[PDB]
This record gives sequence, C-alpha cells and structure tokens, in this order.
Amino acid sequence: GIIATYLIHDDSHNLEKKAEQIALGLTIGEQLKQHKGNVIHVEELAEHEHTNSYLRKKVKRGIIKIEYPLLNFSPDLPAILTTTFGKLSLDGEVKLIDLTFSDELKKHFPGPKFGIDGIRNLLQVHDRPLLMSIFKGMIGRNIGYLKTQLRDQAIGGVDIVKDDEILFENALTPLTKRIVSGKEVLQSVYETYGHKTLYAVNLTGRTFDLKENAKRAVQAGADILLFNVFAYGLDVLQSLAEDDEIPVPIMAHPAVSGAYSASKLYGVSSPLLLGKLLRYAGADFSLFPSPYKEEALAISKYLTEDDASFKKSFSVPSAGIHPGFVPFIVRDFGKDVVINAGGGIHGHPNGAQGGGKAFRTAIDATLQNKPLHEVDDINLHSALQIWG
Amino acid sequence: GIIATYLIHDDSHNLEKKAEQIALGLTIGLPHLLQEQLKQHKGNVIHVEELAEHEHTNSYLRKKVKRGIIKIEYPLLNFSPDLPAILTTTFGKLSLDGEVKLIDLTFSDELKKHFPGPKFGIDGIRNLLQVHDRPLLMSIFKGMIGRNIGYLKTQLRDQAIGGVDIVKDDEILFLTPLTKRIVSGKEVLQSVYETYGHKTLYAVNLTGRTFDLKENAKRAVQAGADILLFNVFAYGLDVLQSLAEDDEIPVPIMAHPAVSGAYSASKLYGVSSPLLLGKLLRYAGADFSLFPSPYKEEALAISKYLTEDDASFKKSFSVPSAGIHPGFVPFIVRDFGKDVVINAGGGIHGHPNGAQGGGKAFRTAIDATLQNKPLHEVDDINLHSALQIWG
Repeated sequence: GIIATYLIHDDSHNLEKKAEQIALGLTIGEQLKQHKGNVIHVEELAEHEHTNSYLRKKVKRGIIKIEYPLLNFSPDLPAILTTTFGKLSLDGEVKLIDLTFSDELKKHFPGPKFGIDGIRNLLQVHDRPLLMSIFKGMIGRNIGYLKTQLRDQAIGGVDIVKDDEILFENALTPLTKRIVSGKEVLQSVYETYGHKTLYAVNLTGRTFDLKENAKRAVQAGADILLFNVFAYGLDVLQSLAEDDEIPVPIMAHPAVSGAYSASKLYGVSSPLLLGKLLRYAGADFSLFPSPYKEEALAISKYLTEDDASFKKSFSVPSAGIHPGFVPFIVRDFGKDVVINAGGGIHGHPNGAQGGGKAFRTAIDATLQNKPLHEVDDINLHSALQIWG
Repeated sequence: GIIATYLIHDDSHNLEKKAEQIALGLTIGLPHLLQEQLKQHKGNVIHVEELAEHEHTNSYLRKKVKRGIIKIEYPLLNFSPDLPAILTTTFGKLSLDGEVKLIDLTFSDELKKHFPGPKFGIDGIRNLLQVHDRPLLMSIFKGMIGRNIGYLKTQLRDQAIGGVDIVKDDEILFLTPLTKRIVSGKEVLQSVYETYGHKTLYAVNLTGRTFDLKENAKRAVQAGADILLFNVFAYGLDVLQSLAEDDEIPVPIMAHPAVSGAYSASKLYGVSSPLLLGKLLRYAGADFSLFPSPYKEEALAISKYLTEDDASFKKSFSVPSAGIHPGFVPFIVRDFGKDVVINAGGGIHGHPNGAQGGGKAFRTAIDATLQNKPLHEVDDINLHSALQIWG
C-alpha cells in the first residue's frame, strides 16, 4: 500500500508504543487484520533542549514508518493525505516527512506529461540549463506594457517568461488577451531573432472552472499553464495533468505551501509537497525557494530521482538569484535545472534584454568551467558589478 | 477590499518597516493620470501593534525576534473574489517568508457578496429537525468496519430511539454502497419517526476525487441523503463553496477538520484554526463545523466566528468534539450556548445500557441543564450510571 514516514516529538518517551498506537488508531483501532496498519520502522533521534524549552516539556524525537494497506483508501491524494495525516495533523508534535508509494499505487498517478525531456524537446534546448524570468509591475498596466516587457525578455534570450504570481483575471490584461498578444510577440521575436520563448500564463479562478479556462487558454495558444497548486489542491493539478485535451506543460508555483511546511514540528515537509507529490500529480516544473539548504536539494532530489513510473520534473530554485549565482546553481542542481532570474532581470542597467544576455552568457561560461569575472561581456560584467 | 491580520516574529526588530515592506511587495511595484489609477492597487498598512517578547521562542529560533500584530489592507481590484486568489494574495509568498502567521481576514461588505454562507444554517437545521430550542445531540457509528447492513440499521435504530438528533459516519471507513447506507438508513429512521415522533438525520461522508464531488453529491441527494459530511481540507475551501452554491445539492453540509491541522498546528506559522474552522468555513457555506473541544480559547474563537451576527451570512452550528460525555453538557451550553451540537462521539455505545441508554443520558442531561437544575440532583438511572462511569 503506502508507507508514511513521520517525524515525532513524543512527550511520552516511548517511540515503540506511540508508533503502535498510531498504526492501530489510524486503521482498525480476523478479517480485520487485512486492514491493520503495520509499524515498519522506529528510529530514535537526538534530543533538542531548545525544543523542550519551547514546548515546556521534555520530548523524545524519532522517526516512525507505518504501512497502510492499499485496501484502506482510494488511490488519490485527498484520500491518502486524509488516511495518513487527517487525524495526526491535529494530534500534536507530528510532521509528515515522506510517503512511499508501492509500485501498484504509483500506477494510479500520471506523473508529468512532458517532464525534462518533453520540455527540452518543446524548447529545442538540449544540454544547457534553461532560463526563466518574470514580468515586473504588471498590475494596473495594459497589454502594451506586457508586450514590450515580453519582447525584451525574449530578445534577451530567456526561454520562459511567467506571469507575476499575483496577477488575476482583470479588465486590462485578461487571460485570453494576455495569451493571444503574448503568442504574437514571441512569434515575431522568433521570426526575426531565431530564438523561441514560451509564456507561462497564470491559470486562476474557481476550481470548477479551471478545466474550461485551461481549454480556453490552450485554444488561444497558451504555451505553459502556471498554477498555484496549493491554493487549489494537488488533486486538482492531477486532473489537469490527466486531461489530454490540455496538451501543454504545467508549471507549479509554491504559493501557500508554506502554511503546510514552514514548521519543523508540524505540517508536511517541503520535499514531499514540492518534490514528490507535485511530480506524481503531474507538474512539469516545480518552483521552490532557493538555498541562496538541504531542503532545496531534497525537493530537487524527488523531482528527479529515477522512477520507472514517472517522468522527471524540472527543478526551479527561486528568489535571491542573479547572474553571479549561476555557477553555484549548476554545481548544486546540475545541468537539468531552470535558472530563475525572477523579476530582477528588469533591473539590469540595460533592461531585460541586457539582464537576459548576462544570464545566458553566464550559463555558457559555467558549462565551460570558465570564471565569470574573466568573461569579456559588458552585460555580464555590469551584472557582476551591480549585483555581485 | 480585504484586510489581513498577521502574527509576526520579526528578526529585524522593526515592525513598522516590515509592515510597510509587506504592504508594498504584495501589491503594486509615470504621468499623473496613470499614477492616480495605479494608487488604487496599492496595499495600505492599517495597524501595527507590538506584543510581549517570548524568550523561549528566541531560544527556540536561535535568534531574537520582536512579536507583533500587523494589519495590511489589499484592494479588491487586485484579485478575483474567490478564496484561492484571496489566500494567494494575503499569504501566498508570505507563507514562505519565515515566522509569519495569518490570524484573521476581514472581508468587506462588497466582497462578502461573492460568497454564499450556509444554505441552511442554525435556523435551517432546526426547521429540518423540528427542534427549535435546546442544543442538538449527535453520535457516531462505532465498530462499523467489517460489518453488514443489518448491523448498521440496528445501531442506527438504537441511536435514534436513544434520542440522538444526528447520526454520522465515523472517520475511518473502508461493502456498503452510499446509496445503500442512505436508503436503508432512511428506512430505519422513518420507522423510528412514525413510531416515536422523533426526527433523526443521517450525515453521510461525501467522497471521491474533486471533479466527481458534485455529481456524487447529487446522486447522494437523489438517494435521500439528509446531510453531507465533508472533509473540507482534504479538497479545499473553494470546493466546499461550490457545493454550497449548488442549488442541485439542497442539503446541509457538515465540515470535518481532518488535515486542517497541517495549516494551524503551529503558533509561529500557518493559518489560525479559528480563521479556518470558523470564519472561512462559514463564508464558504458549511452548516456545521466540527472542531476540537476545550474539554480552549481557540474553540471559543471558532464558535464566535460561526455565530457572530453578519447580515451577509446565516450562522453555522458549532460542534465541539472529543472528550465529551453527559457530565460536560452543562459546560458546553455554558461555553457555547443553546445553538450548539453536543457531539457524543462514539462514546454513547460505551454506556452500560448501550446506545439507547447513552442517548437518553445526553437527552436527559440537556433538558436538565436548560432547567438549571444540577445533574447530580437528577433522579435518572441512565444519566446516573453515566456520571458514575465518566464522572
């Protein structure tokens, strides 16, 4: 079935007993043994006095692994989360760290439609890390403003431009207009500059209108759908990824997921949420806070670990990134990563065009192990001079 | 538009600076006429209050922080009027910003117009049961797993004859098609109604994947479902809202808190439980909201949001849960008033005289409590053996 790995701060100091109580309490409480939960492993961990002080009580730390029979839940994320953490989420110092799906269970999930290889083929960028940037100051501005920023980022060499995280349906830049206008801008840049850029557009609105809106977006010519998965739910992302009438990649944004993962004592771990579950659910890209942390590397690990059931997803460490960090990013994440320039690309002395060239040049230098400061490029130089 | 209240542990010891920072970064960022229309999209700091310092926290975080409450207002023009956009706007990026917690959201009158609130609410539930005065009594099936239909009916009948107003499915279910439990359950309950004149409602758990919920809910109604039990937080508040807004689902919805703890267990991060299990659930349309009982201050805060007067939404029934037996009835009515549901949980089946006797105990306990007469001075064997076993 499924193995849930929990990190617990046991105040009773009996990991064995507690583990067994959870195993029973979350299952059956002869023909019943068939649904009985099994304690697979108990791991004692080092004590933390600072936590004891914070909780005003001595707690024994440890990791508990429990196996829940497949017959105990429907094979979808809402049922899985409910079974493995519905009750425990309110039982105290317990955090869900990982979920190990059996090969049988994995068969019920789609995994990414495109994955790393599908995205690279789509963009026709086969070896180097990808480059992404974001519009800056879209709210209150018109379509002409969007078109100009999009054109500059594309001419700058960016592979993917995404909508500002908080851009919702509005009278100035509504969905279909953003898509139609954007598609024309990027086609024009392609026709003249030979560089193809993709536009990841924000898919928002009511949960029950998402499929209709996603299809309107596709019809309008959308390249990638940007989705705030955690504002809606993993099961919703999954249904979008499962629809073959939505033949475009989905880029997941981590907005709101912090409500689940910020604590070290409660919640659900970031690697499971932004790494494993997003991948199984169908996200082709996963944006997550950058370490500029093992946390970040863990997410990435689950997004790319070999798994015969699912394609790999593109890792997109975000925030606090400038051309100078490219070397660190590639060493830490490898070549199959997306360099997220964020909205900071527009801050370069030569606009988004200069910022993009700085990143593109930086990426190529990095792949040749050539230092950035020894690179003769006015754009990359001024970048290292202003940002570091 | 919408005002968000945050609890922050600032490691820069400058609440006024962090606040303005947040009000700007989460909103806007030229000729006069354009600047004028753009100012309409800017966030405004509404209130900044400092709080007592917590040394244990400083030690825990391995850094010193300044505790405070910040209130930032976001213009409606900046987001679509739906919970997903609202949560993304007020706590999207902030949820990953560090020690910050969404404590409350104050919707404006115009914004509230975009939400349904409960379909039935307190008055609607009371009219369904024809119980207009005292608090209601609810119990949960017990040991249903691995049992047949005849067993369900028998336990259902016993709970009803015991005076229980609402019987609901337990949390862990794995043989008994919903339409079947619904149909058979209905049969049992109508029998008790036409024999004792007592009305009992059966709240059945609504399941399935997100995009099958509405069709499943309508089928449940068609089969004769009384109330739909729904694990809101396993799907999302926006899904609960769509169910509540659907006129083809003319039945009450009872919200269960499963998973919500993933959001509110921390005192430093997440979204507060009262905001979740109280305000949002009511606005989204939950007729009943189950939450851990104080048997503490969060329990009352939740109840407050569910019942506080609001011209835009009907009120919801508070349902404190866990650690409740007949002895606590006087307390519950004290802390939650008469418009509350007494959740006997599966504890009635433990009564020495079974569920029938356990239900009677609660029903006698509530009638007595409303008469102000102490339970100790009540000449009732069922109630006595209860207070004698539970205290």
